[PDB]
Amino acid sequence: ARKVILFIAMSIDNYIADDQGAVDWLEKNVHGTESDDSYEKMYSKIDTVIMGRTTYEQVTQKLSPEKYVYADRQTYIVTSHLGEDTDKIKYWKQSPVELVKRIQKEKGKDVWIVGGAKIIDPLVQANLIDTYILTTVPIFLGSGIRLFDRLEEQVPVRLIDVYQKNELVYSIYQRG
Amino acid sequence: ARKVILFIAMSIDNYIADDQGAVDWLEKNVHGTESDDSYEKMYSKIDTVIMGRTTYEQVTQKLSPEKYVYADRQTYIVTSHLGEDTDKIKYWKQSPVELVKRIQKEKGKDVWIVGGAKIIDPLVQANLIDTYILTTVPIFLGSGIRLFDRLEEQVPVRLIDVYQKNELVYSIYQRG
Repeated sequence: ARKVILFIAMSIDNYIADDQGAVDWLEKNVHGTESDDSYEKMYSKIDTVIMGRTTYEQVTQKLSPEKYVYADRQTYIVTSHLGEDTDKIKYWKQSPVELVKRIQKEKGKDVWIVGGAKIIDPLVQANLIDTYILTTVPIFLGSGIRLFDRLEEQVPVRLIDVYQKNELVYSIYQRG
Repeated sequence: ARKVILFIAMSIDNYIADDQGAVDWLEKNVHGTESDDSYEKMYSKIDTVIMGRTTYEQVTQKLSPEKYVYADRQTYIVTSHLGEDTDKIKYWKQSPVELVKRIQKEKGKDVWIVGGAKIIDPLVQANLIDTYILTTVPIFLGSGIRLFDRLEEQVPVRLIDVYQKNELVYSIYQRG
């Protein structure tokens, strides 16, 4: 099966960025220099990334230093904006839930839901995430963009594992 | 020094109770029967509990089956209600921050901040919590009473430890 994965960092108070969409205060609050392999491990298992228009713009600008960081995967951009599709990038004007259900009926590997909250929240509400890798950073941010603001459904999950690297808590949950 | 401790359970989405103030869906989502000693350990170190009027009423009714569960400690009830003080219970009409600063200048042991969010949030904003024992339950609640809703200050903390019992994540942070 094509597993749907959420791998994201957030503050103790469940903010993923500040007011501006900046992540620098989350990055500032890592304590230590030890390696973690969650990202490389997850990334090796996916063939597809799904994200909204703002996250796409942020990643292409701020994260990609020499070319688009996820050029080596299939990208869906879930947006009402009418962009130009390519062999590697597809603009999706329907709901994220409809995208994920269609993908799951297709041949392939795993799928990473990158962000933002408008993409992620409906997929959790729909119980369509298979694996949650949630990284808590040792900071109360006090304001900003909150993830899981108000899902309006109970979604029970199961704890697979938990550990700490550089004072970050890595919590790994699975769909019940 | 008199350390100020927060020991509370919440969902992945940072809810501490439902809409009604009920905690039964958090309790329902524990998976396993192994013992944990965090509560007894913390409780042994305190001489004082501080809580708001609703939490006091809930604990005296729902948690105390044969007499007030925290009768063996000094209780502060932070409320504008004019209750009747006793040798073991004191009604505090000023801010929770003023209470904690005064207590800290006095002789004694540690202090537990029980709840609710109106008591806890200002104390975190003020950086007055020394130890955080935060227990995440494997559930998105989707609505209810949220803790750390909007502290409006950055509060960096340090991860002391993290572990799992019965699929609950116990994260222990210390004041920076």
